[PDB]
Formats: sequence, C-alpha cells, structure tokens
Amino acid sequence: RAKAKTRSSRAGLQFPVGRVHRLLRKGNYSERVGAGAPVYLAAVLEYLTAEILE
DNA sequence: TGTCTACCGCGTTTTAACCGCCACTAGAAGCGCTTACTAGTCTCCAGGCACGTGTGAGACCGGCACATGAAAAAAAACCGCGAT
Ligand SMILES: [Ca+2]
Ligand SMILES: [Ca+2]
Ligand SMILES: [Ca+2]
Ligand SMILES: [Ca+2]
Ligand SMILES: [Ca+2]
Ligand SMILES: [Ca+2]
Ligand SMILES: [Ca+2]
Ligand SMILES: [Ca+2]
Ligand SMILES: [Cl-]
Ligand SMILES: [K+]
Ligand SMILES: [K+]
Repeated sequence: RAKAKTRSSRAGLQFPVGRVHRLLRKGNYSERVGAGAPVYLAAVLEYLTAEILE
C-alpha cells in the first residue's frame, strides 16, 4: 500500500474533490459520476469562492 | 388652461411574404460491437470535526475637527406699473 494522496492535491486544489464526488453520488443527480466531474466542479467552486473573497 | 406637434387614419404605390413545387444532400438518428471506465467491496488511516482556550479586533464612548444646512442680511437683477 502506497501512502495516500488526496484527489484535491493531485488536482492542485484547496476544495475537497472527494467530498464533492460524494455529494454528487448521494444527491440524486445521475446514476453514475465520472472521475473528472468532481474535480472540475470543485475547481469552479474554488474559483468563485476566491473571486468573492478577493 | 393653453400651446405645440407628435401621432393617427387613410388612400395610393411599392414590396416581398406566402404558397406549392421540385431538386439535392447534410446530418439526424438507429444498430451492433468492443473496451474503458465506473460501481462496488474491503481494509486502512489521516483529514476534518467537536471541544477548549487565549488575546487582539472591534464595539463603545468622549472629545474634537469639520462639513454643510439655514438664517439674516447685503448686493444684483429683473419684472413690471404707467409715463412722452
Ligand atoms: Ca483557483
Ligand atoms: Ca483571483
Ligand atoms: Ca453524423
Ligand atoms: Ca490532524
Ligand atoms: Ca474549530
Ligand atoms: Ca500578549
Ligand atoms: Ca487572534
Ligand atoms: Ca497587540
Ligand atoms: Cl469525467
Ligand atoms: K434530482
Ligand atoms: K469506450
């Protein structure tokens, strides 16, 4: 077993990719969620958050 | 209430929408095959949570500087009130 890296850290993100993936699966949005989707969405939430906080 | 003209109604001339048709093919959409990718499961462990604690940001207050509104009064101007 390799030592674990957060999906956020591989994406270069502060926002939780894994939490976002989970919220997509459990939110009744579709039957299946691709691996990119929460990465993209997490990034967008970070960008907008950054912009308001700026 | 009074003044000005922008809109409305109308008859005439102009325009191109519409319809029905035909000719051509881009691309919408169906179908079978194959695999990459996701769900699912198990095990493991660290990210993020609830909890606790301090200290400095911010709320509050008094004192003062300063901006600005309104009055009183001084200075312009203007709007008539009726004359050769
Ligand atoms: Ca960003
Ligand atoms: Ca920015
Ligand atoms: Ca096509
Ligand atoms: Ca920790
Ligand atoms: Ca906390
Ligand atoms: Ca101290
Ligand atoms: Ca502090
Ligand atoms: Ca200090
Ligand atoms: Cl994806
Ligand atoms: K839904
Ligand atoms: K495929």
